[PDB]
Amino acid sequence: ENKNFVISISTAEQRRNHIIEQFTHQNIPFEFFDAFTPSDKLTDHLQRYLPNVANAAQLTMGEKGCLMSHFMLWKKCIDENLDYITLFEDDILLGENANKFLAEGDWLKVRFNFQEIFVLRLETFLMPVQLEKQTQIPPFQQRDIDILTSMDWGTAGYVISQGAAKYLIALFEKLTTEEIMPIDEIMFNQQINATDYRVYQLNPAICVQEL
Amino acid sequence: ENKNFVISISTAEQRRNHIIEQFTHQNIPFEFFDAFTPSDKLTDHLQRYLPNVANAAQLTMGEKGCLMSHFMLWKKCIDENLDYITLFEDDILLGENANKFLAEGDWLKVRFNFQEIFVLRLETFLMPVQLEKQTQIPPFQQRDIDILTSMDWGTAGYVISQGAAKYLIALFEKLTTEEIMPIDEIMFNQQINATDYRVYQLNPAICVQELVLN
Ligand SMILES: O=c1ccn([C@@H]2O[C@H](COP(=O)(O)OP(=O)(O)O)[C@@H](O)[C@H]2O)c(=O)[nH]1
Ligand SMILES: O=c1ccn([C@@H]2O[C@H](COP(=O)(O)OP(=O)(O)O)[C@@H](O)[C@H]2O)c(=O)[nH]1
Ligand SMILES: [Mg+2]
Ligand SMILES: [Mg+2]
Ligand SMILES: [Mg+2]
Ligand SMILES: [Mg+2]
Ligand SMILES: [Mg+2]
Repeated sequence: ENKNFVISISTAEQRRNHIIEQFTHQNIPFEFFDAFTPSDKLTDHLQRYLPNVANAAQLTMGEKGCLMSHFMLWKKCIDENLDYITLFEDDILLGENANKFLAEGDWLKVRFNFQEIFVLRLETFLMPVQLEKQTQIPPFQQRDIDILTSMDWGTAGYVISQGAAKYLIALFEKLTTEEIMPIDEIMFNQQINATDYRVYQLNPAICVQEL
Repeated sequence: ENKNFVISISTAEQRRNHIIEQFTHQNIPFEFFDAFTPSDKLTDHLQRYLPNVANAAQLTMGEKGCLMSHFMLWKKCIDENLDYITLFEDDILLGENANKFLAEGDWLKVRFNFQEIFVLRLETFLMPVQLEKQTQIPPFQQRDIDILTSMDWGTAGYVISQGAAKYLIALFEKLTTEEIMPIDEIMFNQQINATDYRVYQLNPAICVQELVLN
């Protein structure tokens, strides 16, 4: 019974082929989840489920789409009473023995009760902030002078327990328009010690974003 | 004239020895700046210079001390009309060729107009994360299950232009108690789409905090 969902724009043929290839070559079942893109459907979903986010001028509609995709998958976890769901974004590369973690679930069931509130990150945890190149100020001693353009965190591969799905849906629902930030920044900022929400990290990681 | 200042609690002997060792071994001049700590002095400085921060329950007094230390160094930059000042925290480790960047400033003077508003980060630029080991949930397939938390991003090594010192002093002075946030968030994250204020990052970095290397 399938736990792995890959968020992917329906027309992203090159990414989907790479995902198919990777999952089939390790014999890991999965389904694509058709990512929300700028569209009437996304507009409607924002208005109905996250009215606060629809108003947030600080995010691109694409960022709102990615957020909505994660959020609806969490909702699926609740609605279908799944113990956990494993979410990916469609540019991950699976590491070597990933099938021991993703084709089989007993290792998780033996370790956690799924009403516990946790995420288990499967992707790398050493991630650079997003830097832009610039051409006007020359490098010095073979070091570039780049411009910081955002704090970037991975939401490309993680297990979320039913408990954590409930917690995150409630959290995202309660955020005001002013508090909205990209999903990765919201989730990054939730990773603190004074809460019931616990974030575990697989170390070393078993997948990584392509670029 | 010295541009490098290392923020350090006056009694922090082990850190100061490590800083002395590192800077002297690469022949980089610097001065210690006595960090503000929870104390009468910090309380008084908060009340006089940053009254809205004294009330801010979202920062610990220690964090307010670190903030006050940076802030008074920016004020020094303004009072002394320095083109730039280069600030470190007392846990940095200098990279290999750090002296090419820190012992002299000509490479900066030929590159930037210091009336422009910018900070140039010198330290590593990974998302600020820490892993706690735990033994109660067993590893699987030779992979540990660690506990992951976020921490503040580094303010442990950066060059700040006079323009940016003026801008940040003005900004911090105007923030209400509710708007106060960690220094890193105010300096870096919140200014990403500011009209004049730029944050540059030296890539690859030339220094790293003792804790981030680990
Ligand atoms: O309009 C969009 C654009 C992207 N995505 C999803 O966002 C994820 C991350 O996309 P990408 O790697 O392009 O973004 P980045 O990692 O650059 O933030 C992918 O799963 C996409 O399918 C989405 O739901 N809606
Ligand atoms: O009350 C204090 C405690 C610390 N610091 C300074 O804050 C900087 C960073 O301290 P640390 O590396 O302990 O913390 P982090 O990098 O986690 O913010 C150092 O220069 C300390 O001297 C300070 O100004 N006041
Ligand atoms: Mg990506
Ligand atoms: Mg992302
Ligand atoms: Mg933070
Ligand atoms: Mg700090
Ligand atoms: Mg530090």
